[PDB]
Amino acid sequence: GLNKDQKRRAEQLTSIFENGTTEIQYGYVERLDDGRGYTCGRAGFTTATGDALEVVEVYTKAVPNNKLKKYLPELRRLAKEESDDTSNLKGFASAWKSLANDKEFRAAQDKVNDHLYYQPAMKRSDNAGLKTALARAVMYDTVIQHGDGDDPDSFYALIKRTNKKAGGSPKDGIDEKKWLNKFLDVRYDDLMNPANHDTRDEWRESVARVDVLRSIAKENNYNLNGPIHVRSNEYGNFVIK
Repeated sequence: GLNKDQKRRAEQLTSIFENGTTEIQYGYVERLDDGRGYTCGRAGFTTATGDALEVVEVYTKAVPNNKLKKYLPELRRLAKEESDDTSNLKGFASAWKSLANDKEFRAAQDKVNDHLYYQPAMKRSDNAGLKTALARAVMYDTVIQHGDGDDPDSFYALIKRTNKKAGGSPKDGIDEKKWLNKFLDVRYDDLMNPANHDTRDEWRESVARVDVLRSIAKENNYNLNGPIHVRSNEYGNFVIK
């Protein structure tokens, strides 16, 4: 996977793309009008998909009868219905934010992020024969935004479309740097014109992350060494140690 420094750098890149800061935002909650209900915490866990539900389940197992327990029935129904409804979540956004610096709540987010996003990203990277830290970091960011579902905008859909355009994966012998450039092209196209119309506005405004990642490739920094300087018209300027 990613070593300690590389994984941190990958996460600070994602943090810029999600929240405009290298400091991971565990307390973030916002309705983006992308069909996903509330988008929450470090991974943008959403109430329509079930992943915010998973955070609250994990937190509730660790800390019974916490301030978010009462939201489980509605979070469960929203996941079942794949629903954008936030009208039955009064107080949820404030309660989530109030736990931004809580050790157990952050740990629950880290656990769900590891299980739903980091480990699947590293597994699919292994399946594709990816060897570079930068390519693995791109996969990690991709699954966080696109999800690991079966839909045409999903992480694995992008991998398969890239493999077809490139004539194979790096495991098949395709040059990994060329493959990753094609992957970034495929992801850009998906963000500009996703199959899911609900997410068009938000994803079109996120395409700059593709160029930030490509700029790392163009510096030939495939090991994701630091410091990294991000210079983005959309996001601003950042240093990542």
